[PDB]
Amino acid sequence: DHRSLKRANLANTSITCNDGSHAGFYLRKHPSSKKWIVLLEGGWHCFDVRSCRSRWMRLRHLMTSSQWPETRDVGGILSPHPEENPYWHNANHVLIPYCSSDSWSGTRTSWRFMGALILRQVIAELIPVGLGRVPGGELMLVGSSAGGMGVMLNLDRIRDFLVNEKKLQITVRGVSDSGWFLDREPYTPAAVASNEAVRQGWKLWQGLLPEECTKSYPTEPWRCYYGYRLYPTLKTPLFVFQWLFDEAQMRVDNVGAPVTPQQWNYIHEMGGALRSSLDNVSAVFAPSCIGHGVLFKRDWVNIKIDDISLPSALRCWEHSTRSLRLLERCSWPQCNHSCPT
Repeated sequence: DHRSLKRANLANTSITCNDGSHAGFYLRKHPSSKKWIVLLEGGWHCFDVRSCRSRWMRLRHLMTSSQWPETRDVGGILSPHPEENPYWHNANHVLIPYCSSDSWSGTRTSWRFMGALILRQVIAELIPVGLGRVPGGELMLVGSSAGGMGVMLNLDRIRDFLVNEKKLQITVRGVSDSGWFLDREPYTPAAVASNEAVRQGWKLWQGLLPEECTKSYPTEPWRCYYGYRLYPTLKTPLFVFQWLFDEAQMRVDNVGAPVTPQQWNYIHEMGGALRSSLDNVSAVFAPSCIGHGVLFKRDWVNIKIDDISLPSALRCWEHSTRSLRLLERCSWPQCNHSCPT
């Protein structure tokens, strides 16, 4: 199955990207495997008129399906080559592009925000094509950045859809890559407070949050857009990959391109808060490197912690969750021999 992933459409035509164009996915069916990797594409999001207008001027393709090619190649965990994907090269592979600008949480029908609806529809569409058709199947829902949040917000819903409504005999797991953000004091004041944007997003998107998390923040459910608040109520196994000096957290923290020691020291502390915010997490791989995203990259085999590579840690976690904390032990940017480029 070395061939590319192939575009497919959704039956329910009322499920749409931001601009009204139809959504869908890419598929590479494997002739015999019962394992599925479903990868949610990432980006950022837009939460009001100005930001959405601007995203439509600066990033049209993430709000519409018109520019989409008929096929996609994706490396890392959706690669069909064993050198690049030593444990999942022979599974069924699905890519869901991100055209809803809502961290895969929207249910609203100048724009539409159907993220959570898109995801539930794609999963519905995979059943007739073999997903959990045979007992002993497995679904790994994985995503990067906003895709990471997409996974955490829907993972419990999807397991409960498939194991309970649909009564399939399937093990369901999630992986969030680089989607674990913090609400903290920025380096310099920015136009809007982190928490106010999340609140507007929730309302604009009509965001569908998980109930067990919503119960623990009943005054303000939008808190569940943060990894570290979502996680303690999450029941389905979730593997968290996080660059301890993540670039997207730096943009959020409004640090600018670091050329001063005050900026670099703010970054050093930003890694320490990230690290601590992962205190609770049972399965985690967090190297002290500058970066954003990893699961889709050919380099994903190369990053190690204590000589344990990411695919190898992920494989071990799969083994032991058929029914694992690796944080870098030095604390400064680029102290890992194997940091990328």
